[PDB]
Amino acid sequence: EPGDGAQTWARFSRPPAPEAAGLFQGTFPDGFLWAVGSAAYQTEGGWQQHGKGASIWDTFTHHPATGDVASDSYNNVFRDTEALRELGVTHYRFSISWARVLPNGSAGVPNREGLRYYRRLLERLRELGVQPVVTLYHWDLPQRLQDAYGGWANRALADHFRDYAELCFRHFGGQVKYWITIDNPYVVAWHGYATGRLAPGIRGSPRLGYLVAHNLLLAHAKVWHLYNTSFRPTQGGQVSIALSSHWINPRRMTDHSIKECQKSLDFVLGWFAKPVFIDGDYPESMKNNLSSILPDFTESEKKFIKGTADFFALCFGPTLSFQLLDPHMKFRQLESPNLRQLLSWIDLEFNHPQIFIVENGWFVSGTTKRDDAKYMYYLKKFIMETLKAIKLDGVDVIGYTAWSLMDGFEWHRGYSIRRGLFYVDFLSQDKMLLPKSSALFYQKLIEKNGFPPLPENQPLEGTFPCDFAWGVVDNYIQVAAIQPQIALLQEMHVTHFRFSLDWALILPLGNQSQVNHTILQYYRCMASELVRVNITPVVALWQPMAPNQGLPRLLARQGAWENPYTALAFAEYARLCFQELGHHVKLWITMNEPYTRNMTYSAGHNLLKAHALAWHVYNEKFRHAQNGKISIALQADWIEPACPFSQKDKEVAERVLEFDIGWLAEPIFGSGDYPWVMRDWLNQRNNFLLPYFTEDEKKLIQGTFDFLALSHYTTILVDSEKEDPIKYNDYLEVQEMTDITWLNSPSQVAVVPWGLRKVLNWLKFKYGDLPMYIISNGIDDGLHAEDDQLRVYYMQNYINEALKAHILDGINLCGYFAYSFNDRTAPRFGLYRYAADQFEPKASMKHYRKIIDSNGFPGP
Repeated sequence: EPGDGAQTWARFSRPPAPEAAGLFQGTFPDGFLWAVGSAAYQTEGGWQQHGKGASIWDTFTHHPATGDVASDSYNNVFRDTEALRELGVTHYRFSISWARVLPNGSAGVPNREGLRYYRRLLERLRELGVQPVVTLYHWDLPQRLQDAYGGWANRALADHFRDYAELCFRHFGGQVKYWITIDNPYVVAWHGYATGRLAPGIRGSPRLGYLVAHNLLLAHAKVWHLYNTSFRPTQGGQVSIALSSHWINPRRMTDHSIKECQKSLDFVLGWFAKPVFIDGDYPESMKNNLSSILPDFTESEKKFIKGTADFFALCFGPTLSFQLLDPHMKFRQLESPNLRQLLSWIDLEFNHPQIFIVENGWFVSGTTKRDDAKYMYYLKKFIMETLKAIKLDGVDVIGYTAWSLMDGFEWHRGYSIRRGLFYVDFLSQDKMLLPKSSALFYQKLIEKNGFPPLPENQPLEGTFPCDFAWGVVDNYIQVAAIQPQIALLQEMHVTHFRFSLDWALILPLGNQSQVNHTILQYYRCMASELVRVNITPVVALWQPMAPNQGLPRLLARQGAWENPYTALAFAEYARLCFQELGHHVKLWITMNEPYTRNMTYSAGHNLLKAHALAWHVYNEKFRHAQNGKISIALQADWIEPACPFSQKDKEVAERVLEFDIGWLAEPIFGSGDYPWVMRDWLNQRNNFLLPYFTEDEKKLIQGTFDFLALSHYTTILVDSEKEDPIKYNDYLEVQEMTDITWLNSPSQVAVVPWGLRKVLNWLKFKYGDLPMYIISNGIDDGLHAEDDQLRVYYMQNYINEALKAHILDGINLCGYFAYSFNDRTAPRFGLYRYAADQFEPKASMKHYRKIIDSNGFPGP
């Protein structure tokens, strides 16, 4: 039944749960299928070899490189199988050219040489354990069937699609269980003819496009009704139709807007799917808007085409998603590359048929050849949304396919676009195939039957170690208002309430001659009261986000940090906080997470010297009088390699890390000098301005740390190869990118439960064993109807993974902290929303309450 598909937009406009939206678990059921796709003109190549016929794409290549110099795959059977053997995929998807055996204008003499290759390939796949998913038509047309017949506009070409089908089953035998008749009819019909961007035609009114699609639709009718009358008795496989569709989201979620969106699918998906599953008639939407330029069915052929399919085959990728697609049936609507909310629409619309995706993938630029980091994570979110569909949607998905096993030609963007699973160079006479990152991920996906629970992924029971530090973070506290915090902090069971002082406000001019003691006595009273209610707060001095970098106006216009003297200026302020506020503090932070990519190198040497002078003073003059521990807090956003099995990502992983974490840590934590990798990189590229450490200065920096205040907000990726000339750092040879399969914030801040684990272990390996902290970790709001969805997963899994280091590996911990307990001082980040000039506990507050009072998961 039709019309019922309008519910899928509202059904998936409100995600029932982030766990369903994330789906970090689950496995595919027994019998689920896997295959890898390829195109006829993308990879095969050659047009006189062994008797191959000419193609329309040959003419299109001359005047809009060429498919005559493709990756030499027409007679070798071990080149692709070697890629198949590594993949180990149970099925393989490809296409057969129309002109290979019948290039004549009347289906002339078949060429046995082309048959011998495909018989060889079919026999090879059986031995390895691979079965084919073949398509008899992939955007190709014979030349001699074009000039005489004048393109797909003529009806007689549908007859030529039938006799060729008579040999498709016979020549390839009965082994081929699955079949696709025509792939992506829409782009062949409209963009193939009307716009002329594709192989045939030079220009055409939309009048030709509707007729061409109509003839192609009957071509499906021609090929099915042959199968059930001549082949199925000696068979039992299924033949289906693949339709290319793109999801559409409403602009304003309006009844007429969703009607347009529902109508929009009908011009792309319902153009052929409507009369092949449900009733054999064209959609009523076209009959209204399109007056008479759309050909209509007759009564005899309406029944001839009704229900001519067994399962729905689906298409996605760069074919018509944010790519070649006519603006007219866009209906001024946005595009979204989603599978979970499109697979449901097909299941409800067409009376619940089985689904088998035939073409799906994404593309990378032509410059990248080794690390196709873009294609890996685009591919994985696709295999996410099928698992979300089978489990959380009830739609039966029988298999999945990955596009572009081998690189080829994109038919409109030239060779500037690469998509193959295995990269082949353009300067090789042998066209040797090499493994890629995507193939490695696909290698470790089938043998695991999906994404089964893992010891790291599966939560592990544990108990919190005693004397575990706690507290919330507010580094923008405004200096009358003491009571609301302590009342809220006491309910929070805080032990070390983390905050700062806003040093710029501490000293109006940066000198001790004058100072406003009103804000100085603010901290003394609040810290002492916190001790009465059992809080020993965390103190911070300097902040990275400030117009003047936290320095007064006088101290900001004269080399704010480049001045050698301003280190002494920070030194007097160090005594200022220690001489009065040091009695009620046990845990100290001086440089609260400086940003480590914009800050100048030359002034960076100053910052490392400032801590050394500051740490010595409190140690040799105040540590004995008042006991305490003083160390530093550094930005430690984990840099995970994009491909875990790629060595090049590993070396560049430290370079961004070392300039971020090691630049302000190696002089402090390590031997006392800069990391080796950052010293060589400056020397190798003949670019250097970073000063060295003198012998007297080296001993100052080293050893001035007691604890380690790791900061971890997210887990960003690293990429060595340049992808775009805008967001790839030439100086570091590092491309920043974020995995999008993760639960992403509305501000595009990812959540990674395992990201805290690796950085926790990594810092111990370089800097030895020491009492480590986690000083900064938090997430924003999200899903603005119940703001607990992203945070019920954030803090539950982050702290659980944090204890996994203690139980499994053995990295020592002493405290865990949460960021921005309120939203007034941190937009979008708050736990207590600032609504109606009041702070209220968002339901995740109980979630954070339970773990704190219970002190970890209650063990057996």
